[PDB]
Amino acid sequence: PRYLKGWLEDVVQLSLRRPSVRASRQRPIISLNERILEFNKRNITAIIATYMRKSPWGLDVERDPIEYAKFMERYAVGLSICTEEKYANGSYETLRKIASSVSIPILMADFIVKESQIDDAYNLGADTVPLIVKILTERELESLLEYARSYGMEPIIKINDENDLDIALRIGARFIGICSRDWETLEINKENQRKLISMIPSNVVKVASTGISERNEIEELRKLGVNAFSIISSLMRNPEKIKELIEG
Repeated sequence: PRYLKGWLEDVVQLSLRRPSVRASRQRPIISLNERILEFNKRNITAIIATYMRKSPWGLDVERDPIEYAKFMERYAVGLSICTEEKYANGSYETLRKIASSVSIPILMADFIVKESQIDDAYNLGADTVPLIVKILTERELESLLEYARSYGMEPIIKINDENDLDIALRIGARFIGICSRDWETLEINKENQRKLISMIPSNVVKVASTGISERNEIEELRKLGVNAFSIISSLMRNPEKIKELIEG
């Protein structure tokens, strides 16, 4: 990984030490990026709902992962299951549990820094992983991306600025997540996010991290060409909100 500071450095170093799992996967990969494109042709708003117990920006929810997932299975284009242990209180077992209970695409949300965590995602039933430009070197990014594709996963390349976008395009990204929040400091810049979005080629499947406000952003960003929307806190706090966000 790149040299980092503060919580981000701690979590990366933790992730490098993450014990790998052994399991034999119980389904073929369901493509998240392809289901998003199909939602688009069907005019169905495509929302990625995320299960996340805790976050560095203060989120703190205890709720049943399976009931949450079973509910979300009806509405979400995919589920994002946070599997990071220290800051998110996530776990691999959780992912495993959810992956067996639902038949929609699953993203394993974690700081992927080594190949065994890709092994882990695959074995536990996840369909895809994020790859974060800010934490990985260029070499690591193209290599981990090749590695995940060798399973049949199309990872989502996470970007937070123009340089991130340059790199993601240069490595052959086809599935990009535009973050509003900076990973290092936890600051949100919706303007910069809109700016990045207008710079992405049309044939790239685009997910914007969205939250504060919602609905308004969804119509606006969708017009900017965004394909799907990743939402965390508001849906952890009130799952039935996804219904409203998809419909009028």
